[PDB]
Amino acid sequence: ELQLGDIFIAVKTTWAFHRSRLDLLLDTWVSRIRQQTFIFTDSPDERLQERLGPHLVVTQCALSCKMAAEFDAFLVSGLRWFCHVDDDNYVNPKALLQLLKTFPQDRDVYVGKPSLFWFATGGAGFCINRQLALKMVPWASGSHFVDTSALIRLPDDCTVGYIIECKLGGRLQPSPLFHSHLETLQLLGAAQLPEQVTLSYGVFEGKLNVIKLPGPFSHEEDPSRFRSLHCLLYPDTPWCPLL
Ligand SMILES: O=c1ccn([C@@H]2O[C@H](COP(=O)(O)OP(=O)(O)O)[C@@H](O)[C@H]2O)c(=O)[nH]1
Ligand SMILES: [K+]
Ligand SMILES: [Mn+2]
Repeated sequence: ELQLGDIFIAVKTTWAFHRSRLDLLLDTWVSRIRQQTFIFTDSPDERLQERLGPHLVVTQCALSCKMAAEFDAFLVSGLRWFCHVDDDNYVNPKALLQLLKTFPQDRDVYVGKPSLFWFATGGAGFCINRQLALKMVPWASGSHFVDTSALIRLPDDCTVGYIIECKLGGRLQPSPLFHSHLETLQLLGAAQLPEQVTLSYGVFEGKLNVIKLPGPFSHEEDPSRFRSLHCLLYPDTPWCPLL
């Protein structure tokens, strides 16, 4: 009974990455789940506002103010599930939906890839359902009637985890399906790739960490491998090459 319509996907970006990162996501995974996808940025953009309308949220800025903006928008949506990703993440919404279907519908869930209290690495993507997110509000909002002294010098992903685990007695559910680029991604190939919820690209430990796909785009045309991934997942896409 859970549908794609029940999911609110929030992407964090910034103006300086509109051309270099965001356009890549719009041609790719965001094109398959645009109704559920919200891009949070810090400056307007003609191309994006064209392709996105109210799905481009430009913020004019406990949690950072783009992250607060994502949570507030999610809560206003009324949707059951919040999933946050960065602008170097690829999301497979069909894999996402199947993971989310796996949770009891009346329990608080926080799911993602653990990191060190436990927390879900922001760069791998993570999801929270509405009933948990509503319990987080007093801390997430920086309210004067909770202790947020521990929270002020934590990054957003650790803050989310701290609120959930240390303030609300909750637990991160780990999933191996979420991936950041703080991870040797080259250990995921065309066999594992369609089952993953998120993939990533980026430099880590002096290396450009990317998924292992031979094509169909060259590394020079598609250094992230996201276009190639996208073509693997949706071979009907007319701009896909052969190899
Ligand atoms: O000034 C900035 C720099 C980065 N980002 C966002 O923060 C996330 C991580 O950025 P990046 O991948 O460059 O940082 P890193 O992975 O090195 O931590 C991405 O969603 C970016 O869009 C941002 O909102 N403002
Ligand atoms: K914080
Ligand atoms: Mn990154």
